[PDB]
Amino acid sequence: RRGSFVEMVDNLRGKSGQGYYVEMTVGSPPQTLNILVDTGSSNFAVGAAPHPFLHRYYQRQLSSTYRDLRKGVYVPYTQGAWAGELGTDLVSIPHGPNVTVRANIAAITESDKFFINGSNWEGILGLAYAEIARPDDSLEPFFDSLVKQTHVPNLFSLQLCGAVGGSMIIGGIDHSLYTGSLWYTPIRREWYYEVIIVRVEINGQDLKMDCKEYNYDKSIVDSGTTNLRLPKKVFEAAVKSIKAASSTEKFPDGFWLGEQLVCWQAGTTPWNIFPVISLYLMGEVTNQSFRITILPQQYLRPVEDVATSQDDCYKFAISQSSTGTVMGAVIMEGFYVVFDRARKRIGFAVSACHVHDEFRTAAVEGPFVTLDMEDCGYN
Ligand SMILES: C[C@@H](NC(=O)c1cc(C(=O)OC[C@@](N)(CO)Cc2ccccc2)cc(N(C)S(C)(=O)=O)c1)c1ccc(F)cc1
Repeated sequence: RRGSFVEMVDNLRGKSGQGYYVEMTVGSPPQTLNILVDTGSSNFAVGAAPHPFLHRYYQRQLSSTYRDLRKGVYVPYTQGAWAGELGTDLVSIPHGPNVTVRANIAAITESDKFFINGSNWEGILGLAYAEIARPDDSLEPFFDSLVKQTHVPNLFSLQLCGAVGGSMIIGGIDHSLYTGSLWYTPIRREWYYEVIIVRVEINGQDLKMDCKEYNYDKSIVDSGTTNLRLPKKVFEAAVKSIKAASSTEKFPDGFWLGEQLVCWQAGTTPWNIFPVISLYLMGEVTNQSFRITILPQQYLRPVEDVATSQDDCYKFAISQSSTGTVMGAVIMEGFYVVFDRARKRIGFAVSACHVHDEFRTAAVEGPFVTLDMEDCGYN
């Protein structure tokens, strides 16, 4: 009910749908930058040269504590890619833990389709494990450095408030950020924050697919990915069920593919015609699962208005993927997500800031009985 972590509350911002970032100050004297909170990768990288989309950048020559690692780094993602030089410097998070650590920093000097115009962030904070760090797992991720050099508990939690702001509690959990109970799912393996989905429902209706399909390849949590990305087959079955569940109004095919937008007169969006979506996650006890349920307010994202007009345009934010399921902002904006690294688990609870209406709310409920959940994972 109280909050010893109060100063970290509301420490995140976003330029409405383009990424949640936190201020991080690197080097000496201080150089503060807006850094994208990303749980889908493991490199701490900051723009280090002028870019059209960058208002400011890291200037290594002005930092007396900067140390060159004399090694380059290249990082390509599903979307965008960048190249930089590796080094280390002192790093603190003003509205984060009260510590300063010497961390690895990749100075971004060149990039393609990575930075986002108007997003207001100039770097990325990869919060995932060393296994997926580039060039290799010997480049210690920022959080690993934090835990090794300080006594900050090995845990962080995220509250991404959609519509843009939120909180990144480092080293603990803050009760004012969620309601109800926290339900935990095992981190299957320490590389990406991999989890296991055992069941999927649309408006309470089971999609009825072997659970292996839901995590075909893998299922991860990535705060730096906009949508709820699903394996091809799952996406197709999900779209058909959602269409059938919202038949009171027809939409062009391109809407479901994210290629077309639909706009309603300001404040008229018929949220009620769209179904809620539930993902069941492996629990912490044998044959026990729990489910998280999002509303259309989460998977139907607002598109930067033409100029504050009377037209609310939306994009269907559930898309397909060829690299497994990716639970992005669409999922996270409905909940307070606890990345309990110490106990190799991720917790979910209803967010105190998720967008909902007077009829429905996002939810986290359990427990449920689910057999053979172990088989759901891809080997
Ligand atoms: C910041 C931005 N991310 C993207 O716009 C993005 C990134 C990646 C992606 O591949 O990201 C990989 C990465 N997250 C791994 O860590 C790195 C990354 C971060 C920022 C920009 C590009 C790539 C995939 C996709 N998709 C293909 S999508 C349309 O969502 O299906 C979108 C974003 C995140 C949270 C929000 F609330 C709104 C906007």
